[PDB]
Amino acid sequence: MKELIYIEEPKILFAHGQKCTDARDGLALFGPLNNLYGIKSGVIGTKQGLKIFRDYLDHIQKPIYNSNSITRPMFPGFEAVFDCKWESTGITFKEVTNEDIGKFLYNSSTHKRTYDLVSLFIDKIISANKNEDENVDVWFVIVPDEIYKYCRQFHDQFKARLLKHTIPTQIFRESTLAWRDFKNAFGLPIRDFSKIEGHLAWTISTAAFYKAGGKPWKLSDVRNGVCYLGLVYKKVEKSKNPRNACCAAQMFLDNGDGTVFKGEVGPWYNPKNGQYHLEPKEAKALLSQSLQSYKEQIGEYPKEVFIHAKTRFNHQEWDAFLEVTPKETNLVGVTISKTKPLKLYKTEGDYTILRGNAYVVNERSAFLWTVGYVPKIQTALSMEVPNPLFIEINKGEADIKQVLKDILSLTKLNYNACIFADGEPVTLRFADKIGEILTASTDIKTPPLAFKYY
RNA sequence: UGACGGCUCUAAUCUAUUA
DNA sequence: TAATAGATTAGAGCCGTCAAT
Repeated sequence: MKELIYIEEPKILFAHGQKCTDARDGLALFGPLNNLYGIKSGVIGTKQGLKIFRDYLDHIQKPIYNSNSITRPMFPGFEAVFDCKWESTGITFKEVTNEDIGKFLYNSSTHKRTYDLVSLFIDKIISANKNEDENVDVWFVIVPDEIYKYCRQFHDQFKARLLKHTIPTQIFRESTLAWRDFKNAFGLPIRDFSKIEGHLAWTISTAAFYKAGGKPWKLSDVRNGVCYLGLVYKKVEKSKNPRNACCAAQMFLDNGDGTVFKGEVGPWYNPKNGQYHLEPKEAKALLSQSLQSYKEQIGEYPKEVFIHAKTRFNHQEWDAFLEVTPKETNLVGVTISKTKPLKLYKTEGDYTILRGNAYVVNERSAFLWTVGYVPKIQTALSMEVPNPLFIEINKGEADIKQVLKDILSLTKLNYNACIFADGEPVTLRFADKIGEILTASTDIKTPPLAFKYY
């Protein structure tokens, strides 16, 4: 019989310094940190798509209710939550006819049709950006449920191509905004959101508010002078080789004041297939870039660098890392994995193990429960029994207690969603996202480096 | 491309041995 | 220059998310 420890739930700081635990309740109670005066929407799509976006924008001005107000809080309305304006008066329609889509979708090759479709969309968007006097804050691409159905490659190539211009954008489908009318031939909706309409409104509003330059919440208590790196490896499929290792990183310092979260990127390439390791030159380049990007914004080098990863580091890349690291900087390499098939069971009956319990195997290895039961919403984050994260300190010296605490803290800032907390640290998740986007088109110089473009 | 969770399925690499 | 094999990694496609069957 072994023992479990408990890690206290982290706090996210809302407006006028009001700590809370749930992002939705903190927003519905206090509001986002900074105020946008309003959101100007540029909608590109068919006429039906324009009508769908219009009626959804008119719908989410009014309050939206979930089936149970405890498991999922109800949505008060966009202006109430965010003290902004995101309404149908600011729509700047750029029509795309259906015949133009048909001229491209009905070819043979999948690469050609996807390329032509992305070309039409991005060319219209770029023409609107360059030579129109409007100031569109976020572009909204309403794609019918006939484009993304047979284009898989649409989204990643889209975002990769629009990178040189830095235009925030957001993709929607009419099934997402008009699930009610997009039933099947049987007469039953395929995407039933009747009991979770408020949750969908929360997610959409949060994503759109962040893509327009608003910061909804931030970490409450994280010590200063410590930086975090999330390194992920992807496969460059369109290269000559079947696989080619691509390292993309997401950096997370706290700030001089608060909530800096950028992503130290510019993909580092390892040509040897299957070897998810960084050559000494690329390792030195990555660490130097991250250190400089911390330094010129803060002023002094970080006192602790926590290089998270889903892979174990070997010796060569590690000594490469310490080659470019200053003496005063503590450097730690943590490995987070979901491989271990451990599954605890609450013997008392219906519900699962409370989220936040750990199992310290030793000094340099522990299990953590990021997914579990949450008393505040009176329901677990998963349906089946949750899986733990095997957090093992691959390299360096660090307190496993503090490592688990920080890994549980970094699971809160998933700005792309409005959920209680993420099941993985957000550095790894966002590094994965921007690495997936940056490898779609292999010709980019100095990518934008800000998450609203990915 | 609303966002996650959980699933299965498909691969490749390293360490070893047996040529 | 081929086989099994533990351990370590990635990529891909899919269903559920209420209450009650």
